[PDB]
Amino acid sequence: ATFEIVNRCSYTVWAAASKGDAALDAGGRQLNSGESWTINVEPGTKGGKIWARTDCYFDDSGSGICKTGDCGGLLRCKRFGRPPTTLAEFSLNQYGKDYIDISNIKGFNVPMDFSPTTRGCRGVRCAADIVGQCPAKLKAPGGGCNDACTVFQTSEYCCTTGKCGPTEYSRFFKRLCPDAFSYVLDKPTTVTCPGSSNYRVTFCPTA
Repeated sequence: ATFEIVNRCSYTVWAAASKGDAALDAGGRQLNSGESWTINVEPGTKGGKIWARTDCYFDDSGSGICKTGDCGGLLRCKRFGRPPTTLAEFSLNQYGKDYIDISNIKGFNVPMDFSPTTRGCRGVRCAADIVGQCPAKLKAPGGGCNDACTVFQTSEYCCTTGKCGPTEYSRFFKRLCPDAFSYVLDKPTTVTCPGSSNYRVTFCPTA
């Protein structure tokens, strides 16, 4: 499957793409404002994620640090990133269908649109000013708005027992972005697409 990753933000982002135990394609790249990066993701990939990292510094060997979404200090991510990270999530060719969603379960750093470039389904977006409206306790100094599980590490926010409910914090993400997962047991906002669809992930789709 092909994914075109577009940075429409006025600032540079370092895109990342991983399935948790391996990079997807190159795994990461710098995207200046307006740049597009096309990646190929193997059919049948389960649990893939794409996210943006902000305020990165990398040396000649691709080692460094980002203020949001750092994946063990690598430019080319092999693992998932440190919250806060708005996430584009996908599982491809699962019994003839692709499943896509946007998640705020690991917080929010950059607004995003995740849409198919092929026919058969709709896209999802979370483009509200979550960082600007972020509750004081969830604000991340490096930038972004953390989820409550990252901040407080309780069974209720992390849904550790598999029984949790919405919270004051999850309702904040849900009010601003109804089409994104706000907590582990949220009513699914997953979109089913035809198997082998192609997609575009756009950072800052409105601004």
